[PDB]
Amino acid sequence: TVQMEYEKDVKVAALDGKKIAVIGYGSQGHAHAQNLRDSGRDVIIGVEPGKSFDKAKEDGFDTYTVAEATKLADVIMILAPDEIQQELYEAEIAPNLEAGNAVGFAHGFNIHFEFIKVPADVDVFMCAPKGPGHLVRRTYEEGFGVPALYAVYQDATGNAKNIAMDWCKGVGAARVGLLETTYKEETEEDLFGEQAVLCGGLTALIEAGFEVLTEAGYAPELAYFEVLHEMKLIVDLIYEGGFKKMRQSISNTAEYGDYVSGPRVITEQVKENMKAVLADIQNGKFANDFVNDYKAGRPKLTAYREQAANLEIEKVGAELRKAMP
Amino acid sequence: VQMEYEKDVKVAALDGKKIAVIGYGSQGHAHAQNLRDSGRDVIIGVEPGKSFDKAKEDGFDTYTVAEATKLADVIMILAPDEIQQELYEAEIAPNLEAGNAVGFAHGFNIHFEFIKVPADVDVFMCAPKGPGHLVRRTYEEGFGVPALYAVYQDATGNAKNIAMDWCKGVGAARVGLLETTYKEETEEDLFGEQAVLCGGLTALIEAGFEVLTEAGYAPELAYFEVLHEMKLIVDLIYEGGFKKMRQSISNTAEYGDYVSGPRVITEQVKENMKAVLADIQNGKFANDFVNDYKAGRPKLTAYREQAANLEIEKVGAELRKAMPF
Repeated sequence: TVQMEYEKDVKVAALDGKKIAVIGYGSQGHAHAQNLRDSGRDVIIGVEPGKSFDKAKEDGFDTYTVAEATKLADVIMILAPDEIQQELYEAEIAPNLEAGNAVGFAHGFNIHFEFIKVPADVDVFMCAPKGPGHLVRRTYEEGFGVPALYAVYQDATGNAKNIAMDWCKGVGAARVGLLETTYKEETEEDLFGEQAVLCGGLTALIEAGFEVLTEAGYAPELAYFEVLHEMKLIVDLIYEGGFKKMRQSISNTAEYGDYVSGPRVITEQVKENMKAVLADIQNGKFANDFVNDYKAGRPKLTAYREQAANLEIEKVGAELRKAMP
Repeated sequence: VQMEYEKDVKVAALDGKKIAVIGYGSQGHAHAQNLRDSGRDVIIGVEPGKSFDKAKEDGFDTYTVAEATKLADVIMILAPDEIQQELYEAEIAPNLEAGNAVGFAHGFNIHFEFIKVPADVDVFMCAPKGPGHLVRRTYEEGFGVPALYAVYQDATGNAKNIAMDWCKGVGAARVGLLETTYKEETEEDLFGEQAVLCGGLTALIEAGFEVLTEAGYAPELAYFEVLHEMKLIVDLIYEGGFKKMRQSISNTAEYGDYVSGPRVITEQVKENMKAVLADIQNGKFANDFVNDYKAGRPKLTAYREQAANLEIEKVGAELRKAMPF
């Protein structure tokens, strides 16, 4: 069991008096740093020279290099892409850590799969808002926020959980709901969800439907609406009220078709396919494949991206979206 | 096929026409209210009284289905697919006159020939791609929902102009119209909802949820990873296709999408979809749906009760209760 937690469950204001460095100033970094400052926390930014550096000083943040920001900080939150974190950590963060420091991530990939090992006299925590940077910043400004997972990988000080929860509170997530997890569970469920369902499964399902229709001789423009455009309405309904609300709102013909045909398409064998996807997440195979592709100059990602640029549903879709305000 | 707009509606074919909307659910109310706002002469045909009264309250001349038809030049049937044949035979057909026009928002009954309209009467379709609530709402905002239009039989020579002018009257021509046939609209619409939008999607999500919970992961967290976070992804696809979605997610998620999507949705799944399409084309699904209705909805009953006991539905309801927005 696990109960959702809120501001009243943040027992200790553990970020009190802490010097906070956010590493990276992309959308994610910006949202965290800005939210914490508005909450009333001492935030500085650690990023390599460039546009983000300049914008960081434009926004009024004491901006330093990654190495120096880590030197100054009690709490260091690393918000950079997974594939560059190991290099960045080893070269700029690790030599500038001190005992009793705390290092945070928003996703557990590098820590869980042990591409990064933080010294054992240093806390490692996680606050993982379930939203993109701009939504994390915006909802905070509007007065609430985006819900989040929190976790602790290693607790050297005894303060790590309180730091994680206070970070969550500081970025607005505690205003709407928190769920405690582990680094292992967050990492494996997050990878599995996006691969089997949210991104991989979904786009593949859409593409397969589009192919069946267009290959059967139906017009691609019309197929676009029937497998893609109208999905927003459906998912918005599920988001708000689950399968129940969605199926109430659609016609009984559609509802009946849902019940009857859903299981013909997504079968036991498909569920087995998902189990194989989960297995390669648990055993480290996917993680190694991704890092290896990155190290090799992204050749698989390159081929995937150029292929996806040439999909008929993507060309037709671009034209149709152009033709609609 | 090219997208068409208000400028492509040559003739205001609904000019001087007495219009009856049959049915006053969300669909009926949306069409009727939009057309009245567009200045059309609209009456309502519906049984007493829990729809009849709401119609009268809204200020419509409201009659029985039989009497509304008798008065009307154009009759739009906006009742559940499964009850249209009975309603048409008993109340509508006896009150048609040559040169009348009968419309539908979905081609189910006409295409599968559960209903046969006399050869001196036009049969047209305007099929907005959204629920009634949405069709009315967007209209009030000075916007609209895109629509398909089609003609099944054209006795007067005016059927296409009638269909397009209906589309225009309900606000659809403000955003975009696509011409189709009754056959392609019916078959593509049934296939999309069954294989992808509703059936495929809910089954995909449920399978993901099962895999996670059966592997020992917490269901609260599984809810977010296969359902809650899907809205963000689909909003991105709605706005900019697979391309925009995959630009916006992490490179880790994007790579996982490309690699695991095809592992889950395979050639065999595509074959499963082809079987779904076939049972739509050959009329087997249509007969199954109507036969379930005639038998007192026993399959729908069992399906609905099973769906109410889904763990993802119970957990999701409790989680959505714990979250405001």
